[PDB]
Order: sequence, then C-alpha cells, then structure tokens
Amino acid sequence: MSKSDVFHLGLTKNDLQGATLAIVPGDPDRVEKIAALMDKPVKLASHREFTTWRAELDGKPVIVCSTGIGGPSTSIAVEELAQLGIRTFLRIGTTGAIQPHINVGDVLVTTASVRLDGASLHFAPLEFPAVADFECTTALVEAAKSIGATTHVGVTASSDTFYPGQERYDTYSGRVVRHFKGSMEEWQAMGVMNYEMESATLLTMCASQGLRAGMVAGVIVNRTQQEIPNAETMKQTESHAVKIVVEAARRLL
Amino acid sequence: MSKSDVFHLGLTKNDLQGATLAIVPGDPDRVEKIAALMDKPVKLASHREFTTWRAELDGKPVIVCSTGIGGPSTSIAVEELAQLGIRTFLRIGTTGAIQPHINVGDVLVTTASVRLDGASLHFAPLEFPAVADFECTTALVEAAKSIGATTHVGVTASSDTFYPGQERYDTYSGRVVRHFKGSMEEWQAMGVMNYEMESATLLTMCASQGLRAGMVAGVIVNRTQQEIPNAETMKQTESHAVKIVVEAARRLL
Amino acid sequence: MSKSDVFHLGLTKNDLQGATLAIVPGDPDRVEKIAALMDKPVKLASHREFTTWRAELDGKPVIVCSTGIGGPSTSIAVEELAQLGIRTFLRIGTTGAIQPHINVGDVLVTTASVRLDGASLHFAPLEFPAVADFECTTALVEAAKSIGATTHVGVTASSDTFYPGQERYDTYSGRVVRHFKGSMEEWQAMGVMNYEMESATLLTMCASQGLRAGMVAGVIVNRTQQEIPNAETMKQTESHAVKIVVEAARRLL
Amino acid sequence: MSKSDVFHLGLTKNDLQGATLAIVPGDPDRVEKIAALMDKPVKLASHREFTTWRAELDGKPVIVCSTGIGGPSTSIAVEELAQLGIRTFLRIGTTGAIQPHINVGDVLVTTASVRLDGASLHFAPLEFPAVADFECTTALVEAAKSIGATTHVGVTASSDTFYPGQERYDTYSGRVVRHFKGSMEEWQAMGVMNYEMESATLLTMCASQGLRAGMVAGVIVNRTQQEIPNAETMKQTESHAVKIVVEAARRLL
Amino acid sequence: MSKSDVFHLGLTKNDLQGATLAIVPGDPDRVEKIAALMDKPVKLASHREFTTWRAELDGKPVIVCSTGIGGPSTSIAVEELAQLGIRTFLRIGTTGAIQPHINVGDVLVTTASVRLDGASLHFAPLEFPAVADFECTTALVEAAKSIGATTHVGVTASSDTFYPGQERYDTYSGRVVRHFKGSMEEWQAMGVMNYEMESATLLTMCASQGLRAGMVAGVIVNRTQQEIPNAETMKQTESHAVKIVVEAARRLL
Amino acid sequence: MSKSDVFHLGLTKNDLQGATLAIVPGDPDRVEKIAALMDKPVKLASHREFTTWRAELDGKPVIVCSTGIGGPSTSIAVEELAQLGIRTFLRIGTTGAIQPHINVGDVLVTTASVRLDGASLHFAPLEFPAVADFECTTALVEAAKSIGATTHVGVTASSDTFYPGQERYDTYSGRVVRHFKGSMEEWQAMGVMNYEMESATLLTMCASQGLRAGMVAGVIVNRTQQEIPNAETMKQTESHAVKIVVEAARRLL
Repeated sequence: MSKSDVFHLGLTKNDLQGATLAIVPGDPDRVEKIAALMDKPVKLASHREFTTWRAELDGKPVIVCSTGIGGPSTSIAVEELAQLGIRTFLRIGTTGAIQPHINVGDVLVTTASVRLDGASLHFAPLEFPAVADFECTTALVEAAKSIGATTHVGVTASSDTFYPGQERYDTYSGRVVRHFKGSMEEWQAMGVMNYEMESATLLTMCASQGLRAGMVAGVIVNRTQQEIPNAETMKQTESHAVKIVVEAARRLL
Repeated sequence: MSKSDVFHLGLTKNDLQGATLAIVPGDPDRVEKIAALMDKPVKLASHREFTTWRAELDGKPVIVCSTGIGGPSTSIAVEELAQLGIRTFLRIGTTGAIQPHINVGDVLVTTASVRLDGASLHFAPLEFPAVADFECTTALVEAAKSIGATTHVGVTASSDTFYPGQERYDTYSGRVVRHFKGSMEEWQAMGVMNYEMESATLLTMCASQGLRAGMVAGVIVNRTQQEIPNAETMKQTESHAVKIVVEAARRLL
Repeated sequence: MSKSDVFHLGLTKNDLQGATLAIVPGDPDRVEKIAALMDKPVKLASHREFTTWRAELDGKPVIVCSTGIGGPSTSIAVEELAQLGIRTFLRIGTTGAIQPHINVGDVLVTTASVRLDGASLHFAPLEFPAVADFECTTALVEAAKSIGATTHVGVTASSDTFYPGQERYDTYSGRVVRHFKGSMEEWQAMGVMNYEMESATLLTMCASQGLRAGMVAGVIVNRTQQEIPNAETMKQTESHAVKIVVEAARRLL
Repeated sequence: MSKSDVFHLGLTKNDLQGATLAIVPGDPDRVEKIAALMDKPVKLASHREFTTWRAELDGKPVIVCSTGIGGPSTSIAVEELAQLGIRTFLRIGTTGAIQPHINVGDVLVTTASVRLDGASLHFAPLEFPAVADFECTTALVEAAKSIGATTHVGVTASSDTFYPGQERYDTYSGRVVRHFKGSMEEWQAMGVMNYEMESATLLTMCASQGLRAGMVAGVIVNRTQQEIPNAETMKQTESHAVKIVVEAARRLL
Repeated sequence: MSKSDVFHLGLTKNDLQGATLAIVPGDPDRVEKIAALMDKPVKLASHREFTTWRAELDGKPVIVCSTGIGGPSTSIAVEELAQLGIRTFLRIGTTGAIQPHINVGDVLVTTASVRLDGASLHFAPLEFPAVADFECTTALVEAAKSIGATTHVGVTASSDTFYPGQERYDTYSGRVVRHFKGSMEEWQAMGVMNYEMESATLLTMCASQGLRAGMVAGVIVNRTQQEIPNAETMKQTESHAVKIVVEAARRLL
Repeated sequence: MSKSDVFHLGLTKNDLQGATLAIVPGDPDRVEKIAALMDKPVKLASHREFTTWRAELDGKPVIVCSTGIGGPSTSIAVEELAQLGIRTFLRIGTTGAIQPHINVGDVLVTTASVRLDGASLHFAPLEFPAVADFECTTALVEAAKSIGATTHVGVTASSDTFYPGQERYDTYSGRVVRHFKGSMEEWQAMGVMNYEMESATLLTMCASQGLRAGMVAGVIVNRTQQEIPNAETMKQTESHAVKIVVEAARRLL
C-alpha cells in the first residue's frame, strides 16, 4: 500500500492564495452563507462534506471551509488546511446549552473544552488542555460587543457521540447510559456552558503547534425552556454568530 | 414535527415500511451502487452525511444509509435508524490489509474489532467485546463462498484517526500518539487483517439489542505485498463486495 | 541450572501421534466420559487437574485433556497442547445463565467473552477482542442443532472471581462488592448470556493466529427465577453438551 | 428456587469443627505434608483443586486447604473457608527470588505485594494497598528467627501469569502483551523480592476487612546465579518454610 | 487556634473587610514586597505557611496571601479564602523557560496548564481544562503593557517536583518515573513555555465555580541557552512582575 | 530560596554530623517542641516551614526537620535530607479518623497507605504498595502499647485534597465532589481508618529507595462520632503522639 502525496478537500495551495486565515464551521450548507457577508466570495471545491469558499475581507483574503461531523472529519480538514498555509482557525457553530441562565440567541466564546472525544488523543494526550488562542478569544469577545450580543465566555464540553449524560434529550434508552449517566449535572455544576462535538480536536490540534484557534457559537437550543426557540428566533441566532466571526477575523487579518 | 434539539435524519418510521435490515456504506456515492441490485429503489430524504434509500429484496423492503466518516457520525446514524425500526445492520466498505496473505481482491469478513477509539466507550466499557452477530456473519461467509471469492474471516482494528502513527499515513509526527509507540508490527503479529475507523463503534453499539451487525470489506490495497494492486483491481474488488452484502442481506430476512 | 525448567503438566513428544484438536474440559473427572464416546480411548497421562486421554474419530486421533480452574491454569494447559502440536481447541463446561428466557438444559455457544480476568492481558491489550473462531464456533452450532437441543449463542462474561456484580450468591461481605456493584444489571441488560471464568483467557490467547477455539456450555442453572432446579436431570444435561462437543470435533477433524 | 449454589466443591461447618486459622498451600500433596505435622490429621473431602485436611495444634483445629493455580481458584478457597468460618489465613509456597543478595534456602516474608494480577481488582481498587496483616507477619518473622532462617522481610511481585522479561528463563512467544517489560532490573531496582501468582489477590481479599493473611515462601532458586542444583535442599527449603508456617500459625489462633 | 467545626491556619471574615481580590504568590517574603506598592498595608496573620497581608488599592480592601508549595497547599490556601469571600485569584511567580525564544526579563502569562499533577483530579475528571479566566488574563497582558515588558501568553506545564524530564540536574538515585522522564523534550515540541507546580490545581478549581484566576510569571532563567543570566539584573524581573500584578489587580476591583 | 545549580532549601552534611534518622512533622513550630525532649537541642535553620534542629538522643544526633503540606514540600525536605545520609524517617502529626470505633485521642500506626495522591507516582507506579518498613513500624507499636496509648494498626487513605470523600465538611461547595462521591464510606467498609496528606509520598518514596519509613499520629477528630472531643483533647494528643516518636526512634538508632 503505497501512495503518492495526498487526496481530499480539493484545494491546491495556490487557490486560497496566501489566505492564512480560516473559518471552519461544521455544516457545509453554511459555508456559502458566511462567504456572502464578505467581498468577492468564490466556490473553490466541494469534495464530500469538505466545502471550500474564498472571499476577501478588507483587501485581505480569508478562507471559509467546512468540516463535517465528529473529530475525525475535522482533523482531516484541518490537517490539510494547515499544510495549505493556514495558521488561524475560527469556528462558528450553533450549539445547545446546559446552563439555565443561558438563553437562546446568545453567543458562546469557548476559552477551552472538556475533551470527551478520541481523535484529539492522537495529537496531544488526555493531560494537555484543549485551550483556545488568546488573540482569537479576544477578537471574538470584543467583536461581539460591537454587535450587541450578550456574549457568554467559558467552558464547552465536546463529545464523540450526540452528548451523553442525563439532560433529557428524549434519550433513546432501555439500557440507559454507560459510565456517562450522571455526567450532565456534573459539568453543569462545573460552569460548563454547552455541549458540542468538534472543538476538542480543533483546539487541541492547534494548541499543540502554531494554533490561533477559537470557537464562537450561538445557543439555538437550551435543554430546559419549552418552545425555545421559535423558528424565527432560531435562525436569527445563526446570523449574529456569523457577523461576529467574520468581524472577529477582520480583527486578526 | 421535529425542529430543534434532535432531528438529524430526514426520516420517519412510515418511510421504512418494515426494513429491520439496513446496509450502511461509507460515502453516499456507494449507497446507490448497492441500491441497484434490488427492486423499487426510492431515494429517501437525504441530509448532511447521511443518505437513506429503500428497496425490494425478495419482496421485503430493505434500506441503505451512509454513515459519514468515523464513529461519531457512524453512531449518530445507527442511533437514528434503530429508532425508526431497523434492527439488523450490515456495513460494507473497501479497505486494505496488513497481512501478506490477503491479496487485493480478497473479501475480509470481520468477527471482532480491536477497540482503539472513543465513541465505542459511550456505549460499552473498554472491556465488553465489539463482535459481529452470529446470524449476520454466517450469511456473509456463505454468500462469499457462493461466488467463490477468497473470504478471510478475522479481526479488524479501528483507529479513530486517519491511519496515522508510523506506517506512513497522514496526521503528523513529532508527538505521534504517545501510549502506542508500537503498533503496525504489533497488530500484525496478532492476526489483525486490516485498519479502518467505524468498525469498532458499530459492532459495540449493536451488541446491546440490535445484535445483528456484520461487516465485509474489499481489499483495495495491502502494504505487506505492495505491488499487486495492478490496473483497476478496485473494480472487481468493489463489486464483489456489493454482491456479497446484498446476498447476505437476503439470507437474513 | 535448569532441572528442565518446564517440568510441567502432561506427556511429551508423540503420544498424541498427529492429533491437532483437543477438547479441554475443566474437570478431569469428565475427560473419561468424553473419550469413552470416541473409539479406542487410551489414557495418556495424568497430573493434578490434568488428565489426558487419546481416543479417535473417523480414523483420526483427538485428544481430550482437562485444564483446571481459573485462567492461570488454563494458560499453561493451552501453551502445552499447542506446543505439542494441537492447533484446535474445544471447551465445554457448565454455567449459570443470567438471562430469564435461557433456562435449564440449554446449550450456550459463545461468540466472544467480556474480559474480567487478568491472564489474557499477558497476551493482548484490553482492546484486542476475546473472540471465538468461526469454523469452530459454527461446528458447535451445527452439532447441537443436529442432536435435538435448544442452543442459545452470544456473549459470556469471564470473571477472574466466582462472579461479582450484584446477584444471588450469599458471600461473606467485608467491603461487600467493590466497583463491580452495578455490573450485574449492566451486562444483563447489555445482552451477555452468562458468566464463566476461563473463557476470556482461552479465547484471547488463541484469537491471534492458531486460534481455532470455541466454547460449548450446558445450563445447569439460571440466576433469574424462584422455581426449579430439576434435580436429577441436572447432570443429564452434561450428557447432552458432551455428544455435542464430540460432534463438533468430528466435524473439525 | 432454592438453587443451592452454596458450596462450589467443599465442606460443612462441623467439618471445620470450630477452626479459625487455615494454612493454605497450593497443591494437595503439600496439604498432607503440612497436616502431618499437627495432631490427629483428618482428610475431610477432596474435590477438584481443593483438598481440605483437619488437624489440631495445642488442642486447637487448623484447616489446611489447597489453593490451586493463581488468584482465581485461591479466591474461591478464602471465600469458601471464611464462609464456613476462617478468620485468619496463612499462605506458604516456594519461590525463586530476583534480588541478587537473596540466596537460595533463604525464606522471604512479604509485608506487601505489587499487584500485576487481575482478581484483586475484584475486591479493592489498584490504589488500595494489598497489604499483609500486622500480626500474621511478626508471627512469621518471629518464627523464621526461631528456626534460624535468614529472613528477608519485604515486598513481592504478584502477576497471575508470565513475568514480563525477555529472560534467560524461557519465553514462549509468538505475540505477547501491550505495554510491559518492566519486570527486569525495574521491579528489582525498586528492591522487590520474588514473583508470586497468589499473593496480591490473597492480600487484597483479606486487607479489605477480616484480614489476617500472611505469606511466607521458601527460596529454591535465585535467577541471578547458575550454581545449582542440590538434591534435597529444595525439599529442605520445603521443610524449612513448612515448619515456620505451622509454628507461626500456633502463635496466632 | 482549632475551635468548634474548623480552624485551618488562616484568619476571619472581617480582617478582610472588602475581601474579593487576592494576589497569591509563593514565598511569604514576596507578600511584604507586594503590599508595599500599595497604601495602608496592614499585616494580619502569618499562621503557618500562608501569610496574609491586607492593604487597599485605589481605595478598596485588597489581600495578599502565600499559597505554599505545590497543589495540595495551593488548594488549602484557595479554600479558606474563597470561604471568606475572595472571588478573584492572581498568581505572580518567577520561572524558567524551555523555549529557546524567551530570554530573561520576559513575562509569561498563562492561558491553560498541562494537568501533570495529582491535586486537580480531586476537582474535575482528567478531561477538564485548567484554563485562566478571560478577565484576569486580559488584564494581565494589558497591565504588562502599561509597563512595556515583553509578554508571552501561553501553555504552562504543571506537575509535582522540580522540572521533570532530563535537565543538567541531580536526579537523586532513588526512584524517578520513566513515564514522565522523557516528556520535557516533548512539551517543548508541544509549544509549552515553562514548568510550575501550583497552576494545574489553581486553575482546575476556580474554574469550578471558584470564580476567577489568572497567572503572571517573570523569566529569571532559560535552560535552553547558557550565557544568561546577567545575575545582577534579576532583582528587577520580579520587580516589573510585582508591578504588573498590582496594575492588573487595580483593573479588577 | 534554592540555587542556580540544584542546591535548595536546607543546609549541609558539614553540619548534620551523624545522619541516618529524621523525625519529620508538619509545622515548623513542632520541630523545636519535639526537639525539646532530646539532648543538646540546637536550632540549625529555617525556611518555608523547613525548620531544622539537630538534637541528640542517647548518643545519636537525631535530626528533626519539616516537610510542610503535601507530597511536593515533603519530597524536597526528604529527598535532599536523604542526600545528607538520613536513610530512616519517622512521620508524626495529628489526624481525623473515620472508623466509628475510634475515639479522639489514641495513636494510629500506618502499615501502608491507599494512594490518593500525585507525587508518589513519581517514585513508583500505582501498583507498587505505599508500604511502611516493618522495622520502623514495629518500634512504633512497641512504644504506643508500651505506654498504653490506644494504638490501632491499619491502612490510611492519603489524599492530596484535605481528607476527601466529604460529608458535612462544609466548604464553598457547589459541585459536591468528583468521583470521591461516597469514596469515604467505600474506604470505611473496606476498613481504612484515617485520612492524611503525606504518608503516601513518604511511605512510597522511602519504600522503593534506601528504605525505612515510619508513620504515627494522633486523633483529635472522628469524622463520624460527633461529640468533640475526648475531654477537650487537642493539645493533649500532641503530647501523646510525640512521646511515641522519641521513644520509638530510640530503638532505630
């Protein structure tokens, strides 16, 4: 089993030009959406879950990509992006929250994540912290002040499966949960704001070399309040979190 | 209807018409190649990473869903099809072998996998075994012997990362994966036949009720005797497996 | 000096005479009853809890050598047999099923085991699966079916101690049952059929290569009732799993 | 469902006849050599690895039951005994020390044992000290002194199988372990005495309330020197340590 | 002083008056030197290891306290203080760099520590990140700006014992573990700047509703190169370091 | 203080005279106090709780030094002392018992410690027992029972926390406790008697090195039996545990 260099993504080094910055959301039907709030946004490729788009932001280029679900999908998009020339990864998602005071619509800026995945352990072992960059968390927290969004800074728990423990989640069971049942109220007490699944790998890769990674979200859901949130409200959440990371980036370029 | 909180697959119990058995491939591109050998192929409501089709096999609606990359997505889909009604699951994919007695074109059926990953642990302790099911496995060997293809029954090893370590495969050196500074010559000497990323996760999640999960793969590469992959081996090899999984699928109805 | 640093259990050289299979019950007082069922059954050697007899099937030699309790004895036995040349093993014992629908006078066939021993880890990491060989496992399924028996097949939990967890058993207490406290309800609900003590070792230390091992089992009791046991028919099930163990070897010769 | 699962091959309470101490050897033959030394020795029964004798000592009854191999069977012994009534257990066997200064025909006392087994984990966590009892030990040392043996009070390495060292001993290997080999000058640099198979387990099943478990071994070899054999010296070490144990035992009950 | 319920060497709820912010350095001398750059410096109680001074910054109650040595003392200092109402905790230290690009005089502010200590695990699972509060960390760097000192914000290693791995030290010949023995050269290739023994614990608590925490430490010596230091200057390293924490405390009352 | 080249908080052999023994309590106040019972007690030094008196007893200069809190301060004021030739240590302090049959004011003797701390692991792996040296340990009980002091010999849980497991221990709180939930009752049922912070690092360190380590202490609190204390205890137990340490080192010299 030999090979010849690589395969995946679609990028060529020369495409993205000399971008350096990368915004990596999860969902591919959201990459064009972010690239729109910018100038001269182009489609670069769409090689299965990994959807690239370029744009300029004040004369300076910025790459909006797509990662997929789970740490494994992410670690690929990132491994190849970092080699293409990228040294800054800004992520925007729309998570759900485990804290009662956190309302739907608010922003979440992840200083660091509780590692509950298995891909991150390939980069740096379960002792090294999954910590976000400082200029990256700064840009995003101050850029959210210049948008007027009740931002929440803190810890996010990124899992390898659709968020264990209690919670509620109409959890499909009968054979309950494994060594993860009472883990939900535990994190909840430890001031962990939200669950999610890709940062453990994003942050820990970056942290452990070059780096400058950061995560920004938007609570589209909270495991307690009913009707939360009405559809119109849900999507209105997805927008502000894009203005903030495109804006965060303008402050890093 | 569903909106926030869970949703995931564009699916409803109604849309399966019984099913109970679903063949789950890697890329969605492959699913339709499978859905060919069968009658009345209706493409079901796709989504990100997870496709879903339905078809006739001896007058029994059977279904074909893609699972995405690795275990996190693999688990999501399983977690979601099971609910709908699917009890039995068979996975097909083309991999490469590590034993120099398994030439490209040989059909590897898995009975048990080396749990070397993280999503499995959400479903069982490291200790429980991730084994195929007796009824399912049998059929795959029986089918395979009917088309006279070099079946090999054994163990597979599931990494939760893109075949890295030190058998020249992409992730990056320097740090490597700490507690496993030895692997290739140590999975070899144990009789592991090939390396992949969703196998463990699927077998472990199943031997819990859905206990009906087998796995067959097509050797498309092999490092130990690297040279033999001549012309488009990938053809016969990818097609042989698609005849076997549909044949096995019919024995289990 | 080595006064033959090995001077261990059993015969030496060609007393087997080409045999390559071996039914390894746990009791010595059963090595007689078994070989008696073959043709021309001669006694070969004897050591504590180690009795070997040579008998034959359809013109082939088949040895029947007992292994003793727990895994540290089992290890030795195996290491000796395969050294002398046996390549296939057939174990059969008697267990106490933990599932309700099982019931007495039923044969259980193990696809793989849930490793709660310690000796197996001297062979393989806790990731390597404790799995039964295919050919071997099938024969026991085709032997039982063709003898008039109710055969349940699946997973067994091999305990290094006379089963902890939290079931009916008495016990002196002290600290009571450590962090195995809820392991009963767990495995029970995860679909393990019963507990044994020598499976995880044998299975794991064969599944590598030169595996070829399987396990038969007569259900002498259930740990989920308030009705039986049968009384005189209990041993009567011994004489049931034995024709089956005898049948499987004739089929593997 | 009065499923008498009560006594996994053994005896009745009156059999014990008010016994409270019990010297637990390893094999049936060393039981009879031990109970030869006490008053009016009676064979109570013999079933599988377990041969129980009844003796007297200063008019006081002393159970002498054989453990078998490794910690698995031993745990059934101590647990069956205790159940019938023993509160204090003394272990005795022969051993080869790994410490250079530790000569042959040199008895060794074990204050604590290095885990490395697997059944103890069924009693107390790896964190918990598998420790000898205070009384049972001084009794042991107070005996070694009165017999004239160079006693080496200390710690012992107890792994229920092979001792991880690519040694001058004998290593049957095709494929072995995961992350081990630290049994060479490692456990020897930490000044450990011998290699057991039953101590870590005995000690931990006892130290966890209702202890009184001491162990003494007679050194028959020294892995770091070749000059040997010497006919009866091992039988004389067999004789050395057996007196130390019967004699120690008297001081206890 | 003991009393009813508790008296673990500290002071009263009143001596603090305002409480809220505390500056926590190691040695008790440093305390006297830190409060001196503030007015109304009152001494309170040097009750063993932890010496508490109270002063006032910009007109409000402020407190300096020594933590002790390592995570267990760091942990007793933070508990009794938090009980009295202290929310913010700043750490001023002097360190050694393992980065060849961080000469003396430099200032290192810490984002998150690698949890190679025993003290943190008492607070969160191993997966938890010991990261500093955004506020004190921004304040730190901004403070360290109004002085002009070259700062580096980053990942600090926190274990027990003085600088692990292999340094030009005196590894006393009485045990040291190989499972940590080689990683310093790993942590540098991981981009971690410096070592310490109190951070991992300080951070993992506080992060757990213990409210806020952040750390600043000047560079008095780099191992990577020899020519440094100018061992005259150093007085002023701690100087600016001591001025920086005051500035940062001011920005947080 | 310390020094540029390994030198650290202590002194020199040049003023140690006859090394070998050391009585290492907690406080810096205790040193002089225990020292005020020997012969020709002179003060020798004093740093962060590392006070040292080089007192005499029956002819031998029996140094009394201090460790401070936790394994890390200990390890230093232990390992550097060792380098001065103190190859035998006796630990004295105070402590809170957990068995309900232990009254405030009776010395406890630690045979070995449950390893709940992080420094120990640097001296030996978790499996190696934090075991106390039989010689030191024997003298200890000889002494207590000698003066009727109600000695208890047993295991001791050694936490790097402040005696975990919890109960109405009060504290800031919020998140109850980590996995030390009910950990205390699990230790009680498992017979452990008291909690402590540095017997772990000490017993372990000395146990795999030069050797010899002892550990006594007094009981001013029972974390169950509320009715503090036995008469008024506190200051009386200081005397009853300290006597034993001089009476007891006066057998090792």
